[PDB]
Amino acid sequence: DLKGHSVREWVSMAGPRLEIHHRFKNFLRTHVDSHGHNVFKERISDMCKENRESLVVNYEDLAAREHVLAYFLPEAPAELLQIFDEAALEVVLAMYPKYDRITNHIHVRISHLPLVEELRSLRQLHLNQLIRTSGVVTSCTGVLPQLSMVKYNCNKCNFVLGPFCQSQNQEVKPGSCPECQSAGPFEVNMEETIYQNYQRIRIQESPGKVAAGRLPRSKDAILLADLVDSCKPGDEIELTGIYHNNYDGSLNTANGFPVFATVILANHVAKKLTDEDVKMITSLSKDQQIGEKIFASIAPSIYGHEDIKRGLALALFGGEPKNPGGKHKVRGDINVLLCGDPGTAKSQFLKYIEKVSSRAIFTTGQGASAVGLTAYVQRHPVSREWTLEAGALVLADRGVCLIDEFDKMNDQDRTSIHEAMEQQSISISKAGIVTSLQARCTVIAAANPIGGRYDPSLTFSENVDLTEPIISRFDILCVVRDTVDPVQDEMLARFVVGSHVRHHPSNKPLPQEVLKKYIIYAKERVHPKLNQMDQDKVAKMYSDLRKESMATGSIPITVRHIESMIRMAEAHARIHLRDYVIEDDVNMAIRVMLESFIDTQKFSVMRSMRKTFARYLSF
DNA sequence: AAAAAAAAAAAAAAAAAAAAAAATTTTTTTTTTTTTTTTTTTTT
DNA sequence: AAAAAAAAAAAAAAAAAAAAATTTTTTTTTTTTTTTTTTTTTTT
Ligand SMILES: Nc1ncnc2c1ncn2[C@@H]1O[C@H](COP(=O)(O)OP(=O)(O)OP(=O)(O)O)[C@@H](O)[C@H]1O
Ligand SMILES: [Mg+2]
Ligand SMILES: [Zn+2]
Repeated sequence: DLKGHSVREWVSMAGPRLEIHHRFKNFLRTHVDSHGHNVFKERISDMCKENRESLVVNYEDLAAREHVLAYFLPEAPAELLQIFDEAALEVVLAMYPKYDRITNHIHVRISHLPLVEELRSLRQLHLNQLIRTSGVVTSCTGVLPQLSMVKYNCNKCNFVLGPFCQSQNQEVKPGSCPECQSAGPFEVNMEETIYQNYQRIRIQESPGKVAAGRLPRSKDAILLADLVDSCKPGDEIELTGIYHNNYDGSLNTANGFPVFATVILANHVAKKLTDEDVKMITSLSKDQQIGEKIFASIAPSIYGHEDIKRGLALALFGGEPKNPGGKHKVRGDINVLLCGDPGTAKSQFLKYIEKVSSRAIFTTGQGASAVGLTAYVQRHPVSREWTLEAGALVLADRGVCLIDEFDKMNDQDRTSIHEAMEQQSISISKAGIVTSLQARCTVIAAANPIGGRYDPSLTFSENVDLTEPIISRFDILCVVRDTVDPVQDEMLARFVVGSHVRHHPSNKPLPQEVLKKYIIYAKERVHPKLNQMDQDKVAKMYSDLRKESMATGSIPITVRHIESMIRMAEAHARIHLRDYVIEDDVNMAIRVMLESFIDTQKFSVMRSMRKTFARYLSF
């Protein structure tokens, strides 16, 4: 019921405390379901099955069945939340009385609060009220331990001053010891205390929602005991919490308006491997067109460059790493370099790889890089803790670093990427950190040739500004020429304009994550083995290719290329999800490796090799 | 050989950690001085 | 034999003495960061 006094004082009175606690118990037990299920029974069943420590309830259901509580909720949320903690504790103990050891506490979260305010507009009129809001996490410190029921050693006599509850507002302070009667220098008993997880995030208004002439505004937020690490930086998150002012934040200091900071005790944060995967992946792997389906599922937002779609497929699935003895580093990573004249989807390719492949990061030879190739240690600014920011490769240790504009990286990045793909370990020796972080990168890269146009007369090495050892070890070199042509340009223009009209704001092969599950399955679980290839055929293949390449200015095919051939064979076997490499796979790996080698070779020699080796490129 | 560009050095400014600096009378006890009362010893 | 002086013991009151007692804030220091100058190094 209602009276002249305020809502908060009302709900503070004991009579209505029992009233609303009874009402919460009542609808917890009785609000069966939309369609007669008693959903609270099943929710509590799962809650205690995992020991989640936290229930969540829908505000629409709350208000619809019992509306007085819903109206009271934003007015004096703290008191209602405490009582619902107690009532939920009662009902969960009723369902499972064995729960008593489990945390002695249940939190309750409220979802779908109808009235969302915007971080631009949170005024005095929302203090001490439960609001709903949206934003992006700009920072999120680590999980810290907070006092929740603290016991103090009176260090005059070592009496254990009993467990004081710790509100978020002001630090608890014992008056005196019940034994020796001193307000002594008390100090926390580290053990008998039962702490509580504390994490501090900072959300800000999303640029997609910020207005024209503006700076997005940022509100702090505190996560406690179950929601810590429920959201990482850059996550678009809805936040529901008690917008809050009265803790100790106030500019009572000199030189300041009497102006208060604010926080949000977050009461609900909402962001915005498997089984049967073997079944689906193997069932489609039966099809045996799966190689071309993968080749046509890789990079659908690009036209042409089928050679590079295939090549990046082989780079994505990789080979296998081996070490005969503890003496020979032979690698499973297939490194790729697109070299292309401008405006030919190099960065488009790279961003597709970043989107699709797990443990992918992006980096640029220029200084605009999100993540850097070098490794450095400093005090990271948004956290101000002294990190070892290990570079881009190490951060992409398993999967892919993607080096866009590979042809302009500063000489330090040249040194670092060379030493990465050569050693496969990045050797840091800056402050006192003389270590070697292993970097099993699978580098993809893009490079614009000299003069902004590919020059078929000169060779690849001398018309791209990447020095010989760097250009060598890349398992695939691909050339991208923007050759003017009627039908090609017609097709490209029609595709682009179709995308544009489709992407007007009025209109608002295998799927990509299907391919991603395929990627991890065939990258870790499946290791095709090789005793089933015409060893003599490939040995004579190297013989014939190098024998033709014997000439001046004709740096020949070598063992680098023959091991790259085996890597590509394994990769195609992986791609076929087989457990044994087959002559078909060996033929395809031969085809792609030889295509890469001839197109590396300049025009006249390219035509000689193409004419005399068309039998393999025929397949 | 001199000009342009880049890298490193020098110097000022800021943020946090941890060691220093400052404030700071009132109530209870209990010994000592004084008085008082009952008794015994001595004198009229 | 009665009166009285003295003795010891008991009590009240005033002066002196006894005892009790962590917390908050400020400042130096260290350490990085940033700007701008100077220096050095690469180019035509
Ligand atoms: N084959 C293609 N299919 C689709 N879009 C393409 C293709 N070739 C070029 N484009 C378009 O060209 C534009 C430039 O693409 P991209 O970012 O890859 O440039 P680039 O050639 O790598 O240039 P740069 O050297 O400046 O990085 C993008 O709009 C991309 O869509
Ligand atoms: Mg590009
Ligand atoms: Zn004590």
